[PDB]
Amino acid sequence: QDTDFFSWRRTMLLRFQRMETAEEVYHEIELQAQQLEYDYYSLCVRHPVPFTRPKVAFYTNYPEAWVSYYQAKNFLAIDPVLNPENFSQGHLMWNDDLFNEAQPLWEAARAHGLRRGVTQYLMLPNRALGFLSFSRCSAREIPILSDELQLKMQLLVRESLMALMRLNDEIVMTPEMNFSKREKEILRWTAEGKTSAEIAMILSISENTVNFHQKNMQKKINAPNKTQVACYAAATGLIH
Amino acid sequence: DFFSWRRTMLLRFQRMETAEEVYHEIELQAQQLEYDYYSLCVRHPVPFTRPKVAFYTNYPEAWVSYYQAKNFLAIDPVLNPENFSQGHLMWNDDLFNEAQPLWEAARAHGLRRGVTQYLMLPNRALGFLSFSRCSAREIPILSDELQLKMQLLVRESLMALMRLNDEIVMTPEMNFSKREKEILRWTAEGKTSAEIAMILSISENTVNFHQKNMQKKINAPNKTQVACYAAATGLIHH
Ligand SMILES: CCCC(=O)CC(=O)N[C@H]1CCOC1=O
Ligand SMILES: CCCC(=O)CC(=O)N[C@H]1CCOC1=O
Repeated sequence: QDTDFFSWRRTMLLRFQRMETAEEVYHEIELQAQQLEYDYYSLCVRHPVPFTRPKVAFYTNYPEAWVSYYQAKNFLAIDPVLNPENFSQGHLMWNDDLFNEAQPLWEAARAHGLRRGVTQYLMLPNRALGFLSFSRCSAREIPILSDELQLKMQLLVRESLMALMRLNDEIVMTPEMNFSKREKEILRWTAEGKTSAEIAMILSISENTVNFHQKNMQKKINAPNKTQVACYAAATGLIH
Repeated sequence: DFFSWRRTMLLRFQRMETAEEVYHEIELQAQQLEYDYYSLCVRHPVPFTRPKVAFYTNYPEAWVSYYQAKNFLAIDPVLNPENFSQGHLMWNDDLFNEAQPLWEAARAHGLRRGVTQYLMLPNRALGFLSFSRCSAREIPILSDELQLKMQLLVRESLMALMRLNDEIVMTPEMNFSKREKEILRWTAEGKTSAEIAMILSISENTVNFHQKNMQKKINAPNKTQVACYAAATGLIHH
């Protein structure tokens, strides 16, 4: 069983690498969640921007009654399952003590039929945090162990979100920034604190064009000034 | 039986209290895998034009000195994520086609075979673990188990080094107050000092004092560099 995991990995990588539809990824998440005796799955992504109220997108086969309930009560703001501080090796076991500061969410979950669950998370190249949760409606498997699950989940989180990025799904995709290589170079220098006057000296071009590219750079994102553009670029790693 | 290796390593690294213990454990694990030398390198996300790079290795002092003198960090393919797949890289001749001088100097100093694993850290820093041997003896391992074994080693060692605030992995220190970071978040949204003053209901003078004080402890020209560095390291959305 040490070997059939390694091959499982290789099929999985190949499956996910060559998937051409978003609905195929979620399909595979669902297939695997079932093979592992979980009824419900949930794939959640926290974006790095906007800095003040960053967007959160999700996809789940949860009972819609609970989804509607979950949103209505604003449970996202207090769900420990979406807090990386609570994880270990990117893994998290649901238990009663975990919901010590969010009692309303936990019993409400019990009431809707979510008794046991597990969550895996990782960070993506666009700096967005992705969270995959599994849940079942039978009391079971409290002490998991279960190292193969963690590893199975480790992979299922990564490649699905990796597949979804290749497919430009907005659940995972950050704001589009197709900049000329020259335009991006000026940004690296803007983030270093250089004035258009100062940037002009080093790159040997007119200050008229520096100011021109900046506004053109701001066009394709529609930001007020050079500061927001640099920060969005830096927050996503486009500039490094 | 591997899962037991996984679990022991996790226990080891979680209970480490010292940096030399992290580097010692790396040294052992590299040697159990029939590798002589290890090298742990970290490229920080900032500054944007000349990003900071620190490393720690048990390479021969002679080779390390030569490597630095010829400025090989600037052209090392082993430190270029584009050459990786699933975060893994086996060293081969074609890899150094655009850095033959490095490869030739490396062979001359006794580095015959090697392999590298990398990941991104929570501060967006890129960590690189390399193993290398002077033997080949071209060797026997299921590459899949190696990749997985190395994946754990890169991760847990650097996370351990972060708990210990080791200088190799800790970014330039930026201890900002919760108030200071609120102002940064708003600066990053493109807000002027006046608008931040209204939103937080404090004087533009205190906005500016906080603004100048953050620039003091970072040695920054203006508020733009401070905001971008903060965004680039995740100080704002940790
Ligand atoms: C839309 C669901 C939000 C999540 O993706 C996180 C999650 O699944 N949390 C669990 C915890 C208990 O109830 C949940 O929904
Ligand atoms: C300590 C030297 C810089 C590195 O950490 C990267 C590295 O391991 N480079 C290998 C590859 C060939 O030359 C080396 O020493």
